[PDB]
Amino acid sequence: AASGSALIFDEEMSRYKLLWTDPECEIEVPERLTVSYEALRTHGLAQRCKAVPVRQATEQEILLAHSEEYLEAVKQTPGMNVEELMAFSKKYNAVYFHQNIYHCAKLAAGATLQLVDSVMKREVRNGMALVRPPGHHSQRSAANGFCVFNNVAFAALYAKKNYNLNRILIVDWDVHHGQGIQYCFEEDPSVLYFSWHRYEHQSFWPNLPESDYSSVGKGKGSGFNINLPWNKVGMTNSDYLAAFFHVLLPVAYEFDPELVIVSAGFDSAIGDPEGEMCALPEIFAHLTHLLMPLAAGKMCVVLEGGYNLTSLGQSVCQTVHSLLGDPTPRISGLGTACDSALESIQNVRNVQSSYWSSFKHLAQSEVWPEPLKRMPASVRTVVVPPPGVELTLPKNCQHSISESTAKEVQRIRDKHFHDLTDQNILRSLGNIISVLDRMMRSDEVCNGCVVVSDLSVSVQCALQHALTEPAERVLVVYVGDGELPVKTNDGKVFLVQICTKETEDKCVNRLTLCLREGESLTAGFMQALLGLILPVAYEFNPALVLGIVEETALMRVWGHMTCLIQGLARGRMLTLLQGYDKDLLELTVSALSGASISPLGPRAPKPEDVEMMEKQRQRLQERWGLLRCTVSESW
Ligand SMILES: O=C(NO)c1ccc(Cn2ccc3ccccc32)cc1
Ligand SMILES: [K+]
Ligand SMILES: [K+]
Ligand SMILES: [Zn+2]
Repeated sequence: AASGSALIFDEEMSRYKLLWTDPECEIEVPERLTVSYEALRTHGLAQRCKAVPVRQATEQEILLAHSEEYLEAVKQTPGMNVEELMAFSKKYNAVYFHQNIYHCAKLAAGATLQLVDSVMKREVRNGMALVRPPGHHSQRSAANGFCVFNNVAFAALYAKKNYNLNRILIVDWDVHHGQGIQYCFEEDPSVLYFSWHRYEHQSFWPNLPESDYSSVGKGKGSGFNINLPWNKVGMTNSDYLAAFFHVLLPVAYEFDPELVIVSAGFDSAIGDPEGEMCALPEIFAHLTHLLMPLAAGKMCVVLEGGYNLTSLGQSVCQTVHSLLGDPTPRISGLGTACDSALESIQNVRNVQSSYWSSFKHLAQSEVWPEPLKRMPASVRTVVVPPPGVELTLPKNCQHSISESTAKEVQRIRDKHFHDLTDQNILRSLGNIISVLDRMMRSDEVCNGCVVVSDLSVSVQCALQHALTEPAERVLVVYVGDGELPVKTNDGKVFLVQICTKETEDKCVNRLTLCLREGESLTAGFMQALLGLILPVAYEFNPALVLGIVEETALMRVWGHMTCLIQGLARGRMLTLLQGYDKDLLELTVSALSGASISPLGPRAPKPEDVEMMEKQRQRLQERWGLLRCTVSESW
């Protein structure tokens, strides 16, 4: 029953600043914070967020990750003049101190804990803290790289201590390596740390051997540390999405964290003077989106870096938009990760293969343009159960006709289905059309679910009506066996079929997954979802998703499926379920509407299934480059 998104912020954290000439520190300015709140205010997103107030972290809380000695040294800095502050700063690397910075660091820390309490008490579903100074570089007894105290380290330890959590995921998508966080949880298997970061074969700051893919943790923590070094600059949306689909999410869903914490630095975004990567802000709408099915949505985004004041606010707004569940922007031009990225992706996968049952088969050889507006839909979701059925609906849904819509069904009938008169089927067809009309052209409805009786006529009308809408491209996800009125010959339709009997597949616009039924089914299905289905879908960039389920269908995966596949097509998905099922219709509507998803926790899948999936990657990765997670073989 949790709802809303906290936005923790306070203008006091912008009242410390660099007080002497130092060109390497110039970039880290108070204006980073004011630009960010103001952007969220301009776009109406700050107003939609519960503004939880900042507090100071207590001394007892700071000692969870820091040392009496180093805390007492920093506690002395508010009494210092500028000479003394320069001297204290020079005992550390890439960090300046200010009379007010111990004050703000305590606030940046306290703000993060405020976010943790709000999320874990169900007062909000998720949140984001706009803090200065950053956290992820600082260590138990030192400040480093603009950080004083490790705000995200605090959050996990705090959430460990006061909520008795066993599994916490920390995703550090900042462009620098959060070495403070890795040090803190090195031997700890209850806090899984994933970081990607600019490395350039250790030439990039902080220049640490520990930053490479080979550091997997120590002792009982081996496997619970994951570094993905970028060894070239200019990494693109396709490189970030490849890292999620083929490293982070496979490990994240098997881990099944009880809470997700993001070190969200946006120096990894296009335009940043320190990161020099090429991902558009829109990418962060999806990095957020892809993780929200974890831990029932309990996500704590915590600002780290970001230095181009323009690129900064755009990426913050994309993250909060997604936190509030607004529709995700379509990403165009996705394709293969570059060669350096595939090398890094392939190296970390191989070294981690001893630890995760998603890479296990790898071990035994058998300046840029503006984002476009994302206002949420009038009504998010439209439901059309059988006539007579009426269950209760979330606050943002609605039941289903028109005269125009009725002339089409008659028009469609006489042309293509002359020998059909079932006034029930012909109702479904009217519903499909009218619900698609409200999705494809009105910004009013987002997605919908229609229960249907005859599948073949329902799908045909759904599909053909969408193509003339115009929908340049339609992705079709079908769970069932048998033929289906689909023409996957031109580039306008891609079909994903999940069936029980295998099928030699000729066409390359198709992905047929035959999963040997059993206890294996759920674990393997979701390897294929993150490993194959999402990467193809993302490259395809559909205008509309059409989900279909035949009546002889198991169910425990459809919510994750529905939640994730809404990253395509600005969330415009129509779902045709054949036959009434209270539970499935309830689950489909719940996921479509933005609700949180029940986690899965636990198995590992059958080799006949993982081999079936790698035959599919082999058969498709040359058409669909985003499927690649190795370097191409050169002639
Ligand atoms: O945004 C960040 N991290 O998340 C981050 C960005 C840039 C730096 C580099 N840098 C800053 C001052 C200085 C002095 C000497 C050597 C290097 C230095 C460090 C950290
Ligand atoms: K990072
Ligand atoms: K760890
Ligand atoms: Zn950074």
